[PDB]
Amino acid sequence: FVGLRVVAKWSSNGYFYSGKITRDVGAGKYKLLFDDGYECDVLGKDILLCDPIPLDTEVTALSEDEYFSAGVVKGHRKESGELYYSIEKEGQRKWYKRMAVILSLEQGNRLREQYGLG
Amino acid sequence: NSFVGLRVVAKWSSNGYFYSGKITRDVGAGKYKLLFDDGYECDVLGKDILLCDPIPLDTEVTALSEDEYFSAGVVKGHRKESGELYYSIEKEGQRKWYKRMAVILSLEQGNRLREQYGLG
Ligand SMILES: CN1CCN(c2ccnc(C(=O)N3CCC[C@H](C(=O)Nc4cccc(-c5ccc6c(c5)C(=O)NC6)c4)C3)c2)CC1
Ligand SMILES: CN1CCN(c2ccnc(C(=O)N3CCC[C@H](C(=O)Nc4cccc(-c5ccc6c(c5)C(=O)NC6)c4)C3)c2)CC1
Repeated sequence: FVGLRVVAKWSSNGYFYSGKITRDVGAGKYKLLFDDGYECDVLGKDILLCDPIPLDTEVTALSEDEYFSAGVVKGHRKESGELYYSIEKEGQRKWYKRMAVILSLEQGNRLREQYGLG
Repeated sequence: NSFVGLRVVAKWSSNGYFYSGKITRDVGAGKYKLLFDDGYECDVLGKDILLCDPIPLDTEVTALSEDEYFSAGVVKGHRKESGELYYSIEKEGQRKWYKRMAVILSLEQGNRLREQYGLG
């Protein structure tokens, strides 16, 4: 799974963030380089093998002035080599960059069976 | 004397971080109802509430920038401008200004103020 882009749990807070597996560190763990530059060891069970976050996934969308809310991925777009998510909330859609989309513990848990490593 | 109506820095249970808000109710036995400056509300134990507004000078804090970037820094100034509070935060010998909604405390940072500023 080394070099693959994933969505993984940051241990200290239960949230799942996009990043890449850089190394297999053994004991069921892998080194992760997160898209924000942070690094840590994550257990295979806490790594979802999906890039991009799939359509119809319930996510946490991050706005300006630290505001965040739940919504559903209804689109993917590529623009100048960057990924954007079209997130639906109360029948309307807004575009969010890859760095503005995360999963809560419960939202991530929902993808474990189909996308988890373990 | 009651702490109800006072502006504080309180722990949000789900992540260990401390945020500015106001105590709205004494819900008995050392717990209080909190209205946070972002509009969120919950019950917080007195021991997890810091009685300080503004966050004092020389406090180690977590400063929030744009595009979700955050870092540790030390409060070296307080400024009132157009009726609003700003914190001058020092990081590796340089200072930047942050609004009240861009300054929080981690679990360890808030724990350090419990003995001097905590309620319970
Ligand atoms: C008093 N109030 C206090 C606040 N409060 C919370 C209630 C529940 N949860 C929280 C919380 O705590 N969070 C949710 C909002 C986003 C927070 C985050 O996670 N910030 C961040 C900060 C820095 C970076 C990246 C980031 C992004 C996207 C990506 C990456 C990296 C990355 O590596 N790949 C993709 C995100 C977490 C607050 C309500 C009550
Ligand atoms: C892969 N990466 C993923 C990200 N990652 C983390 C490592 C440690 N911690 C976090 C984290 O999770 N947080 C830190 C950054 C701010 C996050 C927050 O707390 N966001 C927020 C969201 C919404 C509102 C208010 C807010 C503000 C100020 C105030 C109030 C309300 C308020 O009520 N009074 C004052 C803040 C929490 C990420 C590093 C590794």
